[PDB]
Amino acid sequence: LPEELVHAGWEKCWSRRENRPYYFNRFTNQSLWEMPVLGQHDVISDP
Repeated sequence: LPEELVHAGWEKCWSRRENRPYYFNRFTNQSLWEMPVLGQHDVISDP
């Protein structure tokens, strides 16, 4: 998890119920199981 993910609030942790590590967005309380993504892709914006 590079500063890119840590910026959004993502944080790797060990879920006891799942008995393994994963990802938890402390910002949206999200709970994934594999490194998430970010705006690293293209920028589809026309402000």
